[PDB]
Amino acid sequence: GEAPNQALLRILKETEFKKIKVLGSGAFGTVYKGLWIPEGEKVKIPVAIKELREATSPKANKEILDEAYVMASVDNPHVCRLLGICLTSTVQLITQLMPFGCLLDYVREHKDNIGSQYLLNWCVQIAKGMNYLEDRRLVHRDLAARNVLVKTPQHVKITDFGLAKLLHAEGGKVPIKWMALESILHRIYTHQSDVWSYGVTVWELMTFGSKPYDGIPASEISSILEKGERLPQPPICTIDVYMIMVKCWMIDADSRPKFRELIIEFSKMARDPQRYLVIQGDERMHLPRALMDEEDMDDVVDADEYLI
Ligand SMILES: COc1c(Cl)cccc1Nc1c(-c2ccncc2OC[C@H]2CCCO2)[nH]c2c1C(=O)NCC2
Repeated sequence: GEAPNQALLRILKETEFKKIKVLGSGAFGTVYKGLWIPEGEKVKIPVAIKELREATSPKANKEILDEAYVMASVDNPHVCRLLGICLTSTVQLITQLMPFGCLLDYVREHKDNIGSQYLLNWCVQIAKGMNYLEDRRLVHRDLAARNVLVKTPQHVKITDFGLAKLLHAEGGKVPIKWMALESILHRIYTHQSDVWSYGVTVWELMTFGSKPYDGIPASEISSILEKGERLPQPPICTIDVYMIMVKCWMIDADSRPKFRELIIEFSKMARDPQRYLVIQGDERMHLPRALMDEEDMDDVVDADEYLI
């Protein structure tokens, strides 16, 4: 007698969109910037539109609808809410547009203009998202800076439920460098496996978007982590913060911190952020309508403020 999933799935009309351009084309698929105008509502919601790069395969539609099923359930301010789907030739997914791209891109673009209060706030907001997924018996299995988006520089959410599953998966092509040891060796996945991923995600941000193990082919990694080696201490990181990362990369998964705790410990550090991250001119830096300004600005509503 498992709980019944009562989530409403919404079906949207191609007539109600306007694919302004392509935001990004990658291995994940193709994401288009769009504007969704629901008919009679007199509101204009900016959206992103996900669609695998292959034309209408029966296999492609299977996997999109599994990503749709997962995101249809989740409601959290640090997890992408699926607004609905459009049933065209290929199935298209539709969420709120996250205008400042993925976080990995953002930190690389703003290496010289990001303070500690942003970095620490991000670590919190991610840990908050991941904790919400833990509360919904749901393991993400692909957490990384690339799969975190930026609604504003002050607000991030978690994306890509491609590999996500509920409650041991038999495996295919996976990102080794963000995976726990037991996930590489025995292909066992769990909430604490995502903590390892979360640890590497933090290292990603604190190194202003370095590639983990830059130039080390992925077959080797299992051999390195078995030999007790882990990622280095970033230069801006105190032992305090680096100690938290190292605790995510423990052999024993019980010994890893829980998202619950990570939320608290980072929340604490965000109150006095210069005690934990030492950055050159940390005090000076501040980030962003003075940019945004698109065509017809009247009757525009952020998705966050619409269905609810
Ligand atoms: C939540 O699932 C989506 C759904 Cl249902 C619909 C559209 C997009 C996504 N999600 C993603 C975005 C994205 C989201 C919202 N706005 C914009 C965006 O794309 C921005 C570009 C910058 C480079 C990289 O994407 N981006 C990536 C994804 C993704 O799923 N995987 C990795 C990349």
